[PDB]
Amino acid sequence: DCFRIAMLLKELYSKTMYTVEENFKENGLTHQQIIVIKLVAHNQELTISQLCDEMSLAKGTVSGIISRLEQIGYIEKFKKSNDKRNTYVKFTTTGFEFATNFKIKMQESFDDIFKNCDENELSDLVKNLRNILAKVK
Amino acid sequence: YDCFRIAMLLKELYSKTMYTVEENFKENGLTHQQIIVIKLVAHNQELTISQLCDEMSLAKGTVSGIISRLEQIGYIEKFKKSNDKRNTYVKFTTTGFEFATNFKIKMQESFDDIFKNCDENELSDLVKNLRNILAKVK
Repeated sequence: DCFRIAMLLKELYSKTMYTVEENFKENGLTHQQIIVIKLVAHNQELTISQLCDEMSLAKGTVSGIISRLEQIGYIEKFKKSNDKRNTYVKFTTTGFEFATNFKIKMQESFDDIFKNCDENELSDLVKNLRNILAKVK
Repeated sequence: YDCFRIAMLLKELYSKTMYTVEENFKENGLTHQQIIVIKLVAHNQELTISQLCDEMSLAKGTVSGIISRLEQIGYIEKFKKSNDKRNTYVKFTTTGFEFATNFKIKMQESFDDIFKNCDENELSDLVKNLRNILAKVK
């Protein structure tokens, strides 16, 4: 019933993330890491808490993704003096360089899957998703 | 909407479903991945490792991991058929079948739950839209 829906969501999502893993394997970056880079590029900086909500992951998972991305030197963690509560992430110079150079390829990587669709279907899908998500609470 | 934001919506909705499932079965120390396997085996009776990968959209080594734990907890038996050189099958043990029976209802309601304030028609078009998009994907 609603089990089928969970499975289809998973299937469509994974197909997306698989083409992204494939396109950046060469660069030594996971699809999760590409996600963060995209989100940091778009926002400049984000709290761990915001990354959790953008990626729909638990704080534990996010903290690991960030530490491994920091170890590769693409992002840095920091705390603003006016806020002892949150930790923040932003790019390093290497990260900025990455996100500039691969803006298109990143954008293309997420798009590849939906080449054959018309905005007809996609708009339909997005409306359904937003409708349903809106009613989850 | 770029495609990035669709992916993130798909994930958001998936992740809510799975969080509820984990919560409903945390008492039994069963993960949501395990519940997914148990549901699939209960409907199908027997499944190959390839079929489960395809149904769950996971890599083989991931599925082998989940199955190994269900084996360790005694709910699943993994086996070959003499006639089949290619595949590896899984099915319930007596204990697994018993858990599947006594919690069939609780499993269906763990998935159904977060979609309660939704008309059968809202759910129904989602499903046609996903399937149609998936068909176009290849």
